[PDB]
Amino acid sequence: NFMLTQPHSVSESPGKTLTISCTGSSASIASHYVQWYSIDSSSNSASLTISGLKTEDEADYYCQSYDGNNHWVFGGG
Amino acid sequence: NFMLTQPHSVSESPGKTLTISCTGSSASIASHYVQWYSIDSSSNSASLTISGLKTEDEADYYCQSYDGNNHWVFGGG
Amino acid sequence: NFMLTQPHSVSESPGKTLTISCTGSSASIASHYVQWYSIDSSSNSASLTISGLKTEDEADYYCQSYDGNNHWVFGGG
Amino acid sequence: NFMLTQPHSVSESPGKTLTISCTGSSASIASHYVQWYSIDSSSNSASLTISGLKTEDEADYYCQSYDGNNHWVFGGG
Amino acid sequence: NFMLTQPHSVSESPGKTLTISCTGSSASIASHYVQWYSIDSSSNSASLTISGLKTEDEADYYCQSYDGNNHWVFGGG
Repeated sequence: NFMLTQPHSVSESPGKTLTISCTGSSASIASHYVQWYSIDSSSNSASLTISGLKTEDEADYYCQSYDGNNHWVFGGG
Repeated sequence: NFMLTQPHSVSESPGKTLTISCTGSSASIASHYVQWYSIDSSSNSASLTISGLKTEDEADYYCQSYDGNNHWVFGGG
Repeated sequence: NFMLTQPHSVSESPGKTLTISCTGSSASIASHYVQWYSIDSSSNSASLTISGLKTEDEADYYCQSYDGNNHWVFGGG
Repeated sequence: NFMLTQPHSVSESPGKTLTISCTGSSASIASHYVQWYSIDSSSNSASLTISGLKTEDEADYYCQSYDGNNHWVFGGG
Repeated sequence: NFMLTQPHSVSESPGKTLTISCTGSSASIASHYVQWYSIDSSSNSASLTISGLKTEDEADYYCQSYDGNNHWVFGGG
């Protein structure tokens, strides 16, 4: 779901840069998650058959960020 | 869902730059999530058959950001 | 859903720049989420058949941002 | 749904610049979400058949932004 | 789900740079998670058959980040 590219970056940052939390779900079939460094690049999926699928899902994500100065702070349930 | 590209960036930022939280869901079939660094680039999916699908989903996402100075603060349920 | 490109950026910002939260949902079939750095670029999907689909979804997203100075603040349910 | 491009930007901003929250939903079939850095660019979808689809969805999005100075503030349900 | 590339980076950052927590789920079948350093690159999946699938999942993710100076702070359940 999340796609991020920075092919030419000059960056100056006094701070905690990449704070990454609570990503998600991937239910995949013959998927191609592809990354690399007459020309032919080829990622190929053929002719499949799927008959019957049933899924039931309950997803609960919790990310809490409490900063500065905190006192008797309650988070969550 | 989320697509972000910065191919030529000169950036100065005194702060916590990329704070990334609570991304989502990917239910995919023969999907191509593609990234790379006579020419032919090729990502190919063929001729499939799917008969019957049933899905039931409950998704609850929670991201809370409490900053500065906080006192007896309650979050969530 | 969210598409953001900055191919040539000169940016100065004293602040927390990219605060990204609560993205969404992707239910896809043979999808092409494509990013790269006689010419032919080619992303191809062929001739498929889908018979019967049934989906029931309940999505609840919660993002709360409480800043400055806060006291006995209640958020959520 | 959300498309944002800034190909040549000179920007000065003392503030938290991109605060992005509560994006949405993508239910797609053979979709092409395309981004890159005799010429031929080609993204192609062929001749498919879909017989019967039924979907029932309930989406509830909640984004709350409480700033400055707050006291006994209640948000949500 | 999470894809991040930085092919040419010059970065200066006095801070804890990559703080990565609470990633997710991958339920995959014949999937290709591909990374490398007349030309032909080829990742290939053939013509399979799947009859009947049933899955029921409950996922609860918890990431909490409490910083600065904290006193009697309660997190979680």
